[PDB]
Amino acid sequence: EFSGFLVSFMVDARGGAMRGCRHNGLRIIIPPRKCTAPTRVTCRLVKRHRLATMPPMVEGEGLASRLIEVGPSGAQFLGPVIVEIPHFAALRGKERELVVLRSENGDSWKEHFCDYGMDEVLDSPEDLEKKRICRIITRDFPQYFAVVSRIKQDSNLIGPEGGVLSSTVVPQVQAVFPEGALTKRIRVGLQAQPMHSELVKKILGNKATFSPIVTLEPRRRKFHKPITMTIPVPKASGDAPTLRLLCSITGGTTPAQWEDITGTTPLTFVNECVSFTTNVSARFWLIDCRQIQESVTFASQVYREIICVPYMAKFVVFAKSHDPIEARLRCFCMTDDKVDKTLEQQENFAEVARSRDVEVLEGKPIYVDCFGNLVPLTQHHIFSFFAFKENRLPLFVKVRDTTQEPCGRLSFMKEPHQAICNLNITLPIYTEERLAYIADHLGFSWTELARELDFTEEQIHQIRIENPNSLQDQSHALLKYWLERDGKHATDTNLVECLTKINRMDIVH
Repeated sequence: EFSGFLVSFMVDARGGAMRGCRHNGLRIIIPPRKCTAPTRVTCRLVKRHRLATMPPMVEGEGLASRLIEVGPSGAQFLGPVIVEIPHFAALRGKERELVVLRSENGDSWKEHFCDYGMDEVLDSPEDLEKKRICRIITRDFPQYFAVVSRIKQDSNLIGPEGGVLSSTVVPQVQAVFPEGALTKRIRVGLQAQPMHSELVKKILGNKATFSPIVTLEPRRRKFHKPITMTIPVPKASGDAPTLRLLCSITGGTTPAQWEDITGTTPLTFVNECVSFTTNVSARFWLIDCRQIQESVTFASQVYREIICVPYMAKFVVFAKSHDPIEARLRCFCMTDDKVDKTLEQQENFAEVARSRDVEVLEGKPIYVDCFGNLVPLTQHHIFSFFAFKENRLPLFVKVRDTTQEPCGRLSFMKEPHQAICNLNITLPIYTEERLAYIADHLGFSWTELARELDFTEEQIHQIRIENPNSLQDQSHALLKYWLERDGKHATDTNLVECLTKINRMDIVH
């Protein structure tokens, strides 16, 4: 449900500060004279992958950190206090920003704002960015804080008088609201997500280039007068027959659907920018490509990739030497936030490698290959990365040449090209009727057990097909395959470990 209490200490008028007990970056500072009575200040991270109500997020957004509970919820202070949270969003310079949300009662969410003599030292903006620490400044504690990664959003309150909304990240991007466009003062938002040639070229080659993706929020609203958009033309483009304007009008949490609206939208060219009008808030995107009939196809392939939130994660590899020739690897890709007990849950294994923080995309596949003096027993080896989740890949390997040290090299790749990261690894070295009873008590536990025993999902389906509509039949089949697959190394201690891990303590007896 929750992490352990990371921070918990008493504070009064004298103030106080304490760092979390797991990730050292986590820190809370209560300056002097911010309260007049003793107060127990606490902090925990919500470990559940979700609570009853998550912050509402749209395409291109994601939690930079697990939900933060700073207690006592409802506490107020005579002045701003400081809450520092390690995050794991890749911000790509100024392209993305963190936005802090809060929930008073755990039910609904809103954006957090707060206008603003101790021996504590605060990092400079640069230091914070370097260490990826989010500094939340607040005068009170909600039930929950959420830190959200999104494309930088410039916003302003615009009314009937009109106004102009300018991108701070791509200063040429612009939306001008004439007088009469709105009949009320409304907060409008503008985002511009730049392209990175490298990734586009890796998706499309030279078949197309793009402008920034320009999003006007709130999406899917009608204006009473035409809004005038300005967007820079794609890389090396300009006024050319290959230039097309795409628009997606979808709203809320539904996926973008790009459409070519060039034929119904007059375009004005000025200072290598394109200008045009729209009667609705939407997403706009300029594409320059050779085959203009493929515009949307090209745009959709790219979009599906670049909308995924980029996270900073680590690859960590664990190894056990099953016997003289065979060893077992467990590869993990995770946000190193110290909440999951994963890196301590690998009893029987040694850690053999650990990467630096590297950027990986939310939801995307990772392919793993093994070179040198280790060889996978095998199709491809694939798992996916999800932030704040245990992402795990078992690999059974063999020593290629026993006359050499049992070592090799693992590569982790975005596709089956420069790898996400490479890891050198060296291995640690190698020195029936009751299974029935156990099968008889697994029930729905058998699929979880299998996963803990390093069986693939394909193998799980396989056991089901061979043992239709019977938890018991499937349970027997699993353990029988286990005993075959593993032979001698399949003792009770292993089983007991996994059983305990899948909350079947009852069977341990």
